Amino acid sequence: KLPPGPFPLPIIGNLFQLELKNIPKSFTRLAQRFGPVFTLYVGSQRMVVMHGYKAVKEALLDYKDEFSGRGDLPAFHAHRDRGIIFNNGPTWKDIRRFSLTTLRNYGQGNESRIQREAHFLLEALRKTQGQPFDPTFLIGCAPCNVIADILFRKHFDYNDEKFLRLMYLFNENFHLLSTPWLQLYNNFPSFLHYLPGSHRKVIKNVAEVKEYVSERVKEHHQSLDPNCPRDLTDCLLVEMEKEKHSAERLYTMDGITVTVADLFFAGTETTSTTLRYGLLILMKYPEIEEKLHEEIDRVIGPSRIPAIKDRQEMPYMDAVVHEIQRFITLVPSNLPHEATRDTIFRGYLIPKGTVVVPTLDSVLYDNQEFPDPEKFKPEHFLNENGKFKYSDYFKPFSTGKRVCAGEGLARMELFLLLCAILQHFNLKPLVDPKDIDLSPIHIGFGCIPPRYKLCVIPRSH
Ligand code: HEM
Repeated sequence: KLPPGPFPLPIIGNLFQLELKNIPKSFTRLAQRFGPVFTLYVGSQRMVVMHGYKAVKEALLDYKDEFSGRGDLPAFHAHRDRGIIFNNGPTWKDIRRFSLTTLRNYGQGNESRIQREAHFLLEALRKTQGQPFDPTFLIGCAPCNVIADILFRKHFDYNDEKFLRLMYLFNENFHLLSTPWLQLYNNFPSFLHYLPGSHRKVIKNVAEVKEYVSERVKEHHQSLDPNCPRDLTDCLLVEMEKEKHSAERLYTMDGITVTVADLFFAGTETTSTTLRYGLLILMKYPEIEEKLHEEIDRVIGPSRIPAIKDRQEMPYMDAVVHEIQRFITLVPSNLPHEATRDTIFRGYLIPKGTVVVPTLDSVLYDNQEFPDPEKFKPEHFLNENGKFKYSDYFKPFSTGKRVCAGEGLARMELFLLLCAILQHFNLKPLVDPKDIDLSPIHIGFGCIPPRYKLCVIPRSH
């Protein structure tokens, strides 16, 4: 039979068992009642939820081909079954694989690219002149430009209009997709798609991001030189000129825009948010910032640009960089998976096409691995001798068949960037540390941090 679960109602299914402002909290609640694997009908879509590390691991790692489907996500129909993030189609495996190699090869690697970005990041910060600013569209430019170098060999000035416009759309999409109305819509799309509302803005934003990618792509083709891949959208293009004679093609001008649109969005927004969350966290705990400042100076000093080698001798920072990703559970319910095959899991039948949800928050806040998981504590990642302590539970990028395609870059960005920033600036907040409320203001697709301002105070002059 199916995993156990509350008894669904006609039409709405299990919707009264779900707080829409906070699906993950409902999941945790249902997990107290029914254990680590359970069934939910939301609207008429059947859903199995895995909660806790044993169940989440097994699902992601033991059943790595039965659960490598991508659950549907209506707001993103313009990407469905193409690109990487949202194809559940035939076409995902190789587009993904190829995309992975290409990033590795552009990884003049990832450390220079990031390091060179840092120079413009630090400049923009200098330019705020210790006045109050909203960092959301200052610090975001940096992962935006890095992904944009790989993708288009393009580099944007920190206030070129289309630049700001792109980031803005990424940011609105991640925000909106974390709101109640978008959770309902994503599960009741036919009932709700032609009513007014928030879903339309997301759809219009998705389309707009595609148009801008689309053009960059037509432009790349119209001056393509197969001896010279200038970037990643080149390498995909080349891969399409190869197989033009074949009856089975898996590359489409539309497919390539999706692929790139995907990498652009994902490569910009999760990293931006995490950094922006970090700055708010470090500002709540001035003593943690302080320990950080003295460690940078000791190991790197006020001048020399940070570099990945510096990590293995910076155990506090490495602990902090991880604890920020653990504490915030940025994509708390993972992205949805679905069953490719009628599957048996702990003796339960999971019917093909069942959406499968390997919960990440429930792993990152394991009471056992991370005593006081609700509290931000770098020692969650320090052994009793002050050294870095790794955890099998550090899973904010998921794992297995659909693991983030960007994990390496992401992790490199968080450490070098958070290193740069702190090397040159003191963070300072416009309210007491005592008063910063770290709670996300929406929870769905993502965990979204409160809007805030800060000042950055130079350390070198
Ligand atoms: C802190 C930053 C990031 C976090 C927390 C994050 C997290 C995730 C998560 C949870 C998933 C879905 C996992 C699954 O389905 O099993 C994912 C998928 C993905 N990520 Fe990220 N990601 C981040 C940064 C990036 C970056 C920088 C890129 C681009 C270089 C990227 C590209 C993707 C893509 C294309 C997928 C789709 C996976 C697939 O279906 O094949 N992500 N990421």
